[PDB]
Amino acid sequence: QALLRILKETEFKKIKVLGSGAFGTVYKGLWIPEGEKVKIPVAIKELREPKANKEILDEAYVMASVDNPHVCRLLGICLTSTVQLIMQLMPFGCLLDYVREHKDNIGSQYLLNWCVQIAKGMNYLEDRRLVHRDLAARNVLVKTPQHVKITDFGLAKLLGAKVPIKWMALESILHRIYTHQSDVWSYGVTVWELMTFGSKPYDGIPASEISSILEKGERLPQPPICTIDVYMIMRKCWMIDADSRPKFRELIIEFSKMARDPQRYLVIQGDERMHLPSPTDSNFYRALMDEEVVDAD
Amino acid sequence: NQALLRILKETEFKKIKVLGSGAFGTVYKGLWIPEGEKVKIPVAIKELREATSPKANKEILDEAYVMASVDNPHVCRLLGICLTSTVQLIMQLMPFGCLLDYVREHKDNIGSQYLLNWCVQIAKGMNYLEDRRLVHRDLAARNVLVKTPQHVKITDFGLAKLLVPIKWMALESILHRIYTHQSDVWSYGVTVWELMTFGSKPYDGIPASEISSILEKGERLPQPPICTIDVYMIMRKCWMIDADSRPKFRELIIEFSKMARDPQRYLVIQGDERMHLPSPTDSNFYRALMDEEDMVV
Ligand SMILES: CC(C)n1c(Nc2ccccc2)nc2cnc(Nc3ccc(N4CCN(C)CC4)cc3)nc21
Ligand SMILES: Nc1ncnc2c1ncn2[C@@H]1O[C@H](COP(=O)(O)OP(=O)(O)NP(=O)(O)O)[C@@H](O)[C@H]1O
Ligand SMILES: [Cl-]
Ligand SMILES: [Mg+2]
Ligand SMILES: [Mg+2]
Ligand SMILES: [Mg+2]
Repeated sequence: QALLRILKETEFKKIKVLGSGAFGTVYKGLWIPEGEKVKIPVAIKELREPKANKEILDEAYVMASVDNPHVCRLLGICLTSTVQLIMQLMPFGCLLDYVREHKDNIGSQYLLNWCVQIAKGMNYLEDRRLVHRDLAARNVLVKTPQHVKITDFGLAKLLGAKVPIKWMALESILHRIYTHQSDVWSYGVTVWELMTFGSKPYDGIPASEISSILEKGERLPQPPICTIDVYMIMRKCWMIDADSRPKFRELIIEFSKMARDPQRYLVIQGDERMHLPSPTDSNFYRALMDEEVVDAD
Repeated sequence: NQALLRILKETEFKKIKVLGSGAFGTVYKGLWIPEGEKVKIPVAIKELREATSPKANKEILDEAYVMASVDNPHVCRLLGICLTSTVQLIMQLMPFGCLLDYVREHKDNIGSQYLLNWCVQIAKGMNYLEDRRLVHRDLAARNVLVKTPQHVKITDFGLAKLLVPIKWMALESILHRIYTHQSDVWSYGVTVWELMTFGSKPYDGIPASEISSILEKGERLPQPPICTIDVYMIMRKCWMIDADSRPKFRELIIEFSKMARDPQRYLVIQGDERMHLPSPTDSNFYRALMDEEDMVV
């Protein structure tokens, strides 16, 4: 309707590759409004290789209609040549790179608040009857360090089908069943990446072996900073019975409760000194970057 | 509320382009690097013409706290300060620049709906300052910024105090240095005359030294080609010698909003029928990219 701008190729230019994935290649780009002299930074995802434009368009309107602070909305599309998706540029990049970069400077407050925020966005997708199919720390963007957003839901659907075996629920691997509860298993793996500061899951276990190890009951290890209460939640996200798994709305509650007493739930050396921004600093960041957090008691 | 003003270290930002200059300083595009991050976030930096002492500096700060407390969608808020020997003011960057340049650059290509809506928005911003008992002292089309073509904001609030534009000034300001909300209304009327002439220079061909004399004799800026009598009478009433005979900003808001509901009745612009006016789709896209903030007839 009014939510998806159909772009002409003259309107924008791709400038520099920012990354790539199973579904396409992301560029930092510029939008040049017609009749204007300005160049506005955007991100453009050019999709890999099917579907008629009407169908892609139908799917694109859904992507354009998500409205939640923890979910990136599709802003515009250009489907003359390839399919190019236009979205807001996030100069901070993805949460996986961010946590690695900052592994010596991230506190329990940030970590548990990101868990809440990602659960909030996934709960929203579930409300909207939308299954992501590809949740991972690489798919969560940093708008500010205090504010992250899920991206790339439903690309899996749009393009059909680099398959992310190590994030997938057992049922998706064996029977290709994808549901909101399989997304819960990926959220579990995503929390595991965060709490290990960006470790690669099952590192040195070939992808082919994953179903077998899971079937035996093997799982990702307890990250050293995690108290057992944290680790128990991840293990619950990885139960064989989909329906046994927590629901996103429950994960929001549980992580929000931990975020109130964060040093009770995560043990980080020097954590007492890593806290959320002062009001002074927060007001500034928002003004510049986030015009669009749970504290300890 | 001190939390509204961020105090910055010289080391966290850099100047990268000159954007312009005025009677109070030079404005730069700059980049802010959050300490410990790799990102470069564009800002506007105004560096004052006057290097100052630690003493003068504390006067500056108390006024900076006021500038930073301004919270309204049509007035720019001061975000940050650096008290380098040369005082620097940090504020959000607007890629579209000032409204004076914008209406000159689009000079006979702007529709009545835009012109009337800018007049509403500037009066809304000034009314907010009047509510707070703050006087701008330097309103002019050069000190209105374009955030998007649909959303303008007054800038430079507080500067004139912190540290003259005769052709924008009320007679009583020229004669006696008296500045009040009603002298700001005089300046608003000149600002509107700027916009309605597409950026003509006021009293062109008349030296500044002679302005008070012509005002005293009852001479006023002339009726712009596009302005109907109803619109011109509003402007003239802003320039009554008796300050309390001038309109209030609250009345200006009402009158211009009324006009904005039937813009072709009040401005007569060749080709107005074919001018761009903004579809919901184009507004959602500008807002998502450039204008997230909580804010048109
Ligand atoms: C230069 C002035 C109008 N300015 C102040 N002023 C200011 C006042 C107090 C504190 C900080 C800034 N804040 C500003 C924030 N943003 C922008 N933006 C902007 C300005 C100019 C330009 N261009 C490109 C087109 N060229 C024809 C002319 C230069 C492009 C973007 N200007 C600002
Ligand atoms: N909107 C954006 N703003 C800034 N960076 C982005 C944006 N979108 C994507 N990126 C970057 O591009 C990288 C990869 O993009 P993407 O095409 O999503 O592949 P992926 O997410 O890494 N893997 P895949 O799970 O297969 O999609 C992300 O990890 C980010 O580093
Ligand atoms: Cl702008
Ligand atoms: Mg992708
Ligand atoms: Mg993706
Ligand atoms: Mg200015």
